Amino acid sequence: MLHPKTTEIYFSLNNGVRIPALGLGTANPHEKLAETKQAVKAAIKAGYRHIDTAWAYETEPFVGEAIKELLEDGSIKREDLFITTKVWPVLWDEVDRSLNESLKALGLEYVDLLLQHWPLCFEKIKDPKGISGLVKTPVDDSGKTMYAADGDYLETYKQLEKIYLDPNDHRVRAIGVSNFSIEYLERLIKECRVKPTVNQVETHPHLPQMELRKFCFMHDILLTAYSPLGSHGAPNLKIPLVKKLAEKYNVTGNDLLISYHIRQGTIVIPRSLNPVRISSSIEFASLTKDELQELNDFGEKYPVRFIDEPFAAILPEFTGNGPNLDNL
Amino acid sequence: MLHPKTTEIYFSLNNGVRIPALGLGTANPHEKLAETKQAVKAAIKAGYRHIDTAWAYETEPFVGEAIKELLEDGSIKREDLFITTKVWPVLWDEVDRSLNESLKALGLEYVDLLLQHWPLCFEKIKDPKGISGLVKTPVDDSGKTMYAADGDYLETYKQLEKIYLDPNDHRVRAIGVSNFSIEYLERLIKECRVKPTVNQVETHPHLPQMELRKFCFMHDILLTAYSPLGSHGAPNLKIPLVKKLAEKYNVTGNDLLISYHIRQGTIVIPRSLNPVRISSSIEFASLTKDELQELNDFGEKYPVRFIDEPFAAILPEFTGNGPNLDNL
Ligand SMILES: NC(=O)C1=CN([C@@H]2O[C@H](COP(=O)(O)OP(=O)(O)OC[C@H]3O[C@@H](n4cnc5c(N)ncnc54)[C@H](OP(=O)(O)O)[C@@H]3O)[C@@H](O)[C@H]2O)C=CC1
Ligand SMILES: NC(=O)C1=CN([C@@H]2O[C@H](COP(=O)(O)OP(=O)(O)OC[C@H]3O[C@@H](n4cnc5c(N)ncnc54)[C@H](OP(=O)(O)O)[C@@H]3O)[C@@H](O)[C@H]2O)C=CC1
Repeated sequence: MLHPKTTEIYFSLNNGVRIPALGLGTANPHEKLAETKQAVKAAIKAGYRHIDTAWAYETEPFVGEAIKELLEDGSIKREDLFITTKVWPVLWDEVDRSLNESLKALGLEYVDLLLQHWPLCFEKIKDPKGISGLVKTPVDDSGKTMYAADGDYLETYKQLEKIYLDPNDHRVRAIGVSNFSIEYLERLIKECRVKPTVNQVETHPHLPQMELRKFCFMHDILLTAYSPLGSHGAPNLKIPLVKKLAEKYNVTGNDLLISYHIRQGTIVIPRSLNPVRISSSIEFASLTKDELQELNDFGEKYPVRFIDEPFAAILPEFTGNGPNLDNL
Repeated sequence: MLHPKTTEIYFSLNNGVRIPALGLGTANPHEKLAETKQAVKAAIKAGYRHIDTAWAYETEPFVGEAIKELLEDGSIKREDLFITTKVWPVLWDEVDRSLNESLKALGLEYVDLLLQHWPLCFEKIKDPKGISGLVKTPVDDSGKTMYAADGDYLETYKQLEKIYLDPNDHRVRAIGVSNFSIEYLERLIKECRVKPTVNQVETHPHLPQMELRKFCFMHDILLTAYSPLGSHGAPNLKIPLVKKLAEKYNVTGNDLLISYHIRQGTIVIPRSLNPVRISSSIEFASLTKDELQELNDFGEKYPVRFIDEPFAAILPEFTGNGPNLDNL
């Protein structure tokens, strides 16, 4: 049939390393953490060569088990895959520890990309039933987030740079950030040495993020789009214009919402636990400038930020109140 | 601006190795062999990751020198590149020798793809001014091509398999063929062991080669399209519908004649010595099923086979009479 599939497209990071434009997202519900394994296996067999995970997801062990099985049966080699993981704000000042923990969970010797997950620092609160004996997102009795006082979010990135630049340390192939604003990127660029290869952020037709895209392009940073379907229940499939363009280019809604990013040179990581959904939705709809313009217009007009949890409220672009339901 | 660029697309061979869909062709005029070096350097800086060459082109040393310079100044690593070369019919029964000669000329330890250039065997005629002391295409006093009588073209492919399957031999990563008909591929599949990863053939809107495409797809072989612009003088840019579709998708004629193949899952290797032409023509026109249909209609209606030299005449698909000028 017709090519490229979205599994066949590769963008270049600013250190010359290639990344598959399309990745599998694995921030799956706590109730279904084990189902990640089959989703990853299904993704790779359908041609995905990029898996996105994180220390905070609790899915690393299941991504690792899927990879181990495909390695062992000869379906894939390690060098064929691109694995991304992230350092959570609770370990903002212990990056070495986070990476080693992620490596142990994944059953891997290296990751391709290591991200600072948030420009945030959390206090370390003990919980034996938490991740690595720690509360994920600590709050006090009032219900507000416990940030590390005198914690600098840029300390995380500095620790990333050290590991990335150590010539006898082979644990990462690239570093980056997630949920950084233009202002935070500017501070990083001023104060740090290594240009982040990616800034991973929420974006899609309901949040086109034009300014950030422009900025990152100007400064040699690729966007990775998270929650491209709008997270729980994939509300972005129910946008009329999406349904319309999907129809024209003979693709599924998932395909179109994937292609919206890849067309603009944005890496994209839709999440699914559904093997047949993962497998089918690998078609490319090569949107016109004008069609992109329409899609972007829509998001300007009806902005919805689905990922805006309370812990993020202290950051300029975030409210902590979650999505504006009215714009749906 | 818009993605993918044709430099960003990768297809998968039947042994799991990825190949960039777009390659630089290097069958340059004997008068301009040296200019290949700058063309390869320009291709790679523009993002090409695939170079196509051959023992018979006399351009291997210049491809090698280009690569060596980009390796030395740190613009590329060897593992980033895909290099194809071929065994010419004069060495049909000396593949080890041809490979080693190619490796020496290229200044390389391995190639990614090694192809049988033609389903043909030539007599070895000495000429000190020829390639490796031999006449490239021997013709007798009557002007007839000197084929090795009692030479079986499939001996060449058998010698390819031996090297490809030797586990202590790392000189190749894939083997294939070029200029094979369906009948020849069928005989190969019946009598051999390794399925060719590619069959490299002339194809483009003036020679759609629908039947071969269908066959290779059914049998797990990718097509690589050679002479996609119609060879000397790039006559294929002058086709009206090609000029029309280029206009619509806002790309150049080269882009469109490139996109024609990539869209159908065909690897393509346009040749140029022009640095600005190579650099600009990396856009993708994602042709509709219908537009493909139109282009294919045109070639079925107006077949022109531009590569059809006398030596090829004994092969049932070829005439030896060169292109039918009438169909232009
Ligand atoms: N850097 C960061 O701070 C963040 C990063 N991310 C990353 O990005 C990834 C993607 O984002 P995510 O937040 O998961 O949300 P997505 O936009 O990818 O949406 C995922 C949901 O859509 C559903 N869905 C998919 N296809 C369909 C369909 N055809 N019909 C109906 N429902 C469908 C899926 O359910 P189903 O399984 O049944 O198909 C899934 O629950 C994450 O997994 C994570 O890796 C996410 C959030 C924050
Ligand atoms: N397997 C086999 O038996 C064969 C394989 N091949 C392979 O395929 C490659 C490509 O095929 P090839 O035969 O070279 O022919 P092509 O179809 O690629 O055409 C090449 C010619 O087109 C010209 N050209 C490119 N762009 C333009 C333009 N915009 N305007 C005008 N002219 C243009 C080039 O000149 P310029 O440099 O000035 O731009 C060049 O002379 C070969 O180099 C070789 O690697 C080729 C023949 C046989």
